[PDB]
Amino acid sequence: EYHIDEEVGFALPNPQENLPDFYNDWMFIAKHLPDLIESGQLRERVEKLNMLSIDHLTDHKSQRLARLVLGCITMAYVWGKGHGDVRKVLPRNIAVPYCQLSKKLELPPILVYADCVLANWKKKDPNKPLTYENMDVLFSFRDGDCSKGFFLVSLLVEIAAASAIKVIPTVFKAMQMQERDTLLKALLEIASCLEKALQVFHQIHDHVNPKAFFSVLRIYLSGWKGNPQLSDGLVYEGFWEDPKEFAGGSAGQSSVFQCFDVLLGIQGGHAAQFLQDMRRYMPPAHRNFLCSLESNPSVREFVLSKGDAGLREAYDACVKALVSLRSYHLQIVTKYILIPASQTDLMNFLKTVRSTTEKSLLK
Amino acid sequence: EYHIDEEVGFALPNPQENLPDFYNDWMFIAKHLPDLIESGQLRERVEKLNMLSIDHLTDHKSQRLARLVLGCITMAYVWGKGHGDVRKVLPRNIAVPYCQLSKKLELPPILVYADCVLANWKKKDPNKPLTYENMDVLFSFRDGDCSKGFFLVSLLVEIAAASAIKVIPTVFKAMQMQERDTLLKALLEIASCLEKALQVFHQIHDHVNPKAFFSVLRIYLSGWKGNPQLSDGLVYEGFWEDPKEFAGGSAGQSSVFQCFDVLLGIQGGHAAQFLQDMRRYMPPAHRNFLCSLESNPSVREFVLSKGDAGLREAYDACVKALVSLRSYHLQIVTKYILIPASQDLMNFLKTVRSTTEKSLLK
Ligand SMILES: CCCOc1c(CCC)cc(-c2ccccc2-c2nnn[nH]2)cc1NC(=O)Nc1ccc(C)cc1
Ligand SMILES: CCCOc1c(CCC)cc(-c2ccccc2-c2nnn[nH]2)cc1NC(=O)Nc1ccc(C)cc1
Repeated sequence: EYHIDEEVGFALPNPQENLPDFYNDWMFIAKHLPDLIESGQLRERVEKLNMLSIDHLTDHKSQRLARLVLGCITMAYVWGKGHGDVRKVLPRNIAVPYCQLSKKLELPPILVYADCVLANWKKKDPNKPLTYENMDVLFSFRDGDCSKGFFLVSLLVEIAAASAIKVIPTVFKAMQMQERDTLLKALLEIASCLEKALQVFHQIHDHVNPKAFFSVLRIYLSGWKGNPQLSDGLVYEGFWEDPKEFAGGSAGQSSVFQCFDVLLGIQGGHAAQFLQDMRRYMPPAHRNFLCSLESNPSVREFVLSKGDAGLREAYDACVKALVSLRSYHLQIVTKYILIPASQTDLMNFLKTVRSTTEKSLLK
Repeated sequence: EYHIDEEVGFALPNPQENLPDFYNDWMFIAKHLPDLIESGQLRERVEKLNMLSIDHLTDHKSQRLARLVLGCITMAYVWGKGHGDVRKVLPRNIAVPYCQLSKKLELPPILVYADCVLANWKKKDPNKPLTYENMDVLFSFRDGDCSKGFFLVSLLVEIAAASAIKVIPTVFKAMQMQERDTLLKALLEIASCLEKALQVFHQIHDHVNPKAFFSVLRIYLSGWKGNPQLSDGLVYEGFWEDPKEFAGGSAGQSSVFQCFDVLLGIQGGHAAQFLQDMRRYMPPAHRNFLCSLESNPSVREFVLSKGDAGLREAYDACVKALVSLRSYHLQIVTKYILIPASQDLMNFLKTVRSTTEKSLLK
């Protein structure tokens, strides 16, 4: 019901690769961003684009592909080469269909995790499994940006954590039937799956370069909420008369991070409001899921009420798995953002969320 | 999409009054609770009842009516006359269908606000409006329990607050189009509607007696979560082998209270977990609505960013309206619970009222 595949999880299973003949002009630009950004012929091709109606995007996978197409074009139109020459107005020809499509899918008109990671992938050979070697991305921004490395390693973590999500029904079924051994194995499988997701995340070092990420890709994943370059926001010509502020990319847009926090009862001020705001950037069905988990019986309260050492240890195994992921996430933010920048605000938020996870330990 | 009527709001519009011929034995008992409890024939009628399948309850209104029927019978079977003679096991021929129906509707197998208030009403004359004089309840527990007074005055507050809910789309539409004057009128209409709901709540004194409420009705609205009488819970024979703990009645089961807290950005520990637990006791469509409001742009953050005195004052008008309702609620809990008892719930209400007071801007 909440669009969560057993294998792929929150990611879009088998994303669509081609749009109908009607949107060939949109597809041409998005597929040639590395060439158009470098030559500078991008903004002219976006400005000389005719206004296409979103009526031919009938199914969810085509609507999601068109959002990925328009989203990547919008970030390339706004940032350009990334040397201060920025655009504060998105042309009517592209801003009104992108906002109509974003309204239909209940997502903000900005490139989001659901678009550039969850719907931006394919299998090279459909016979082989979901491994980096047998996978590729549909869209990139520049040659050498490490977008194949960044988006695929992010996606591989989502697929690794999807194994823990399919265990969630078993957790609540065991609490209803008072099956201690069934509940204990379920909590251990969630912990084992979250530990395996950390090992998958180690592959970032193999396929992403810190200099290329910080000074090339990171520009195209940046938004216009609190950014001094677009202090007031971006004007979506034809749709809104005032500039609108929408946030850029962040690990908080992944529903997997917030999924196990809500499952384990891990509930301050500036950090709490930011994570609640990040749900607006997730697909509507995934927010309805994160919220249905909140209204399910508390796993934390049940384990504490039983006064069982085994269940308390198995609960702390899942908590320690989340702190290990957030600690290693901070280590990667140091390598890919702090070190290249000095050649900070994000770290404080991550340190705060990690301390709240550590405080949720029972032992 | 979230089952919120424009006129009646979260309440069930036009609740069904009769069940199919198949459930006449269930209906007979529920409609005669005052007679069967007083004579003591109730438990014998529940125990000599045959097991009826819930397959003939096809539509939502019939399923909700059957949950109100079985819910009132279950509270009467558990508590009885209310003099310590309590039942710790609900018979298989009523516990299984009630749990099957509760699972289908995604509600706990215990009498809940959605049942005894939202689906427990009718219009005497369909031509006249929704006023206490033109309304009545479908089920009562005892003669003189003031259930018509308690459930109808609770419902009339829900209908009064429903006028504020229909302006919620206007609040978000104004924020998206930067219309300061339409947003200010919208916040003032929410405040005016929540102030009118407080005036409709004053009618409780006219139709409910403190002694009758505390020593008669209150026992049938009590549950088995933390209750020393059913320390372990209630055994739903045939459905679960272990006793289960489900909470009784409270104002927290109303979605209207949490609706405007989420709309205005009003969020400690024991109080926060209790309100999140009370969502489980609300209908599934209503808890999905309270959660969709959380993922909408913050009204509190907008009024603060604009730095406008008018919007700040109109926001505080809605906050002060919530503070007035919670202060008058505490005031009624003193009259109908604290005074009759001397012849804990207060701490929770004082805590949730201080959090509302703290969210004022001025
Ligand atoms: C559970 C999956 C989370 O995935 C991420 C992880 C994994 C952590 C367990 C790490 C990082 C990261 C890596 C290097 C440097 C910095 C960051 C970083 N983490 N926060 N902020 N910056 C990033 C993400 N995701 C992300 O950037 N998505 C996104 C991308 C593009 C758009 C438009 C929207 C969302
Ligand atoms: C939408 C309005 C809120 O409704 C209530 C208000 C209005 C306050 C604005 C007051 C009271 C109250 C009155 C007298 C003495 C005590 C209480 C009391 N307040 N907390 N707990 N007891 C009660 C409720 N509601 C309620 O009892 N519902 C319920 C009833 C039965 C079952 C099975 C489930 C839920």
